Amino acid sequence: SSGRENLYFHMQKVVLATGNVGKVRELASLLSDFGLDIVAQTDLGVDSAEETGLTFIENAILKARHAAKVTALPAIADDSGLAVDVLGGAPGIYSARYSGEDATDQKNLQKLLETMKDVPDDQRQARFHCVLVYLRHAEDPTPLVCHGSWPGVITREPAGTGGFGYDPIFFVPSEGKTAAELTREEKSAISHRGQALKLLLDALRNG
Repeated sequence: SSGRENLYFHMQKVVLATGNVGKVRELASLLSDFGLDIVAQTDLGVDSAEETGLTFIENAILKARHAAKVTALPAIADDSGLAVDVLGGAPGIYSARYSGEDATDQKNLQKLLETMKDVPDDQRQARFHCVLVYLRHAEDPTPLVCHGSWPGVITREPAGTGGFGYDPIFFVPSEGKTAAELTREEKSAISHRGQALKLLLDALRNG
């Protein structure tokens, strides 16, 4: 249903609001078919935006807007995190810096375990979220939004050393293991980010 401006009708250069080489390579490859030439905001000299939002969507939009503004290019951005039902969605937008200053993945996951230590086994539901947005320009009032999510259950102990962040405490019942126990291909096939990318393909292809 999205309107014109997201695909070339030659190629349109689009900035991705990150400096992550792998994510750029990941999207560049996926959108090159649609004539989109994906480039990292860092390649273009953009510095990171202050992430002021109180939702994943607000953060994604702010990041896209800043990249678009500094480059005069259409922009794609995302924001992601872990939301635990019993904690009202926390860590939420504080996922990466949950344990305050000097946060690391391990201290963050340990803090979540501590916070959840008395939550009964059947009330430990959580979802990873990835919200991807695509803005035509800094002032576009109607960006495309693609929200992927992935449900699971928080463990009481870490298992696995793959992935990053809370993956060692995010159990996936359908797989009978945690996100850190999955291989990259396995995680990539079912994760919140995988789902958000799939959505991004569908919206552009369809209406």
